[PDB]
Amino acid sequence: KGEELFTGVVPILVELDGDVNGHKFSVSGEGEGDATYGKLTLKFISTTGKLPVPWPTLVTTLVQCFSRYPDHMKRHDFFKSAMPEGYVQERTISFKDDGNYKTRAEVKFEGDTLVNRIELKGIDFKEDGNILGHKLEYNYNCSNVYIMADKQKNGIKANFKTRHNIEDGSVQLADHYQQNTPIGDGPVLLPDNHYLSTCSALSKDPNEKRDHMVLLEFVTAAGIT
Repeated sequence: KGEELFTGVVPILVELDGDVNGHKFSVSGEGEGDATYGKLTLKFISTTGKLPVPWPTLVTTLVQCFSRYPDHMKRHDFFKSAMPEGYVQERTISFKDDGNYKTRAEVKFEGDTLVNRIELKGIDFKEDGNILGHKLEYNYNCSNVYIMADKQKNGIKANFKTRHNIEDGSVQLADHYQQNTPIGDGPVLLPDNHYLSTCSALSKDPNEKRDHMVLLEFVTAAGIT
């Protein structure tokens, strides 16, 4: 039944509270998702303390329920099946030769709006590293998210690598471990192994003077014929 909530365009709200190496910050996002086309459009704004980390490092943390699952793969869509009551999404993101983020989010409907509420904690970052030193280019490389069932928690696990371009031409690797568990008591779908093919594009609003990120993202489930 959850999948029926996603047949049209759905408004999205994202709210994140962060602390990276003691630097506190907050992000508010708004936009919409159209899972029929695997399509997300979101604008994020930094609302409190100066953003202590580069915007691209926050993309994966800042609604995989908007993935396009092909018809023949619908039985594998855990994310929509948990709706409207939602799911908890937790990650550990390890930045190679640098610190880590631990994130805990709840993704659920509030009325007709899909909401992603996040707490992010970053520790062990290096002062003159690529993250605290703001050495990452404002762009994104196009990410297979590998998913498997977690039967004992009636949920899923995922793992994937993202690669963030450094201004010198090199790359900063981010290893992601992910777990999702339902919030409510409805039945959920436990998937066969598969992946999400993801492509994100970052831009700026030329009329926006606040620190911000515009994101256009397309995601399609794959790996099953």
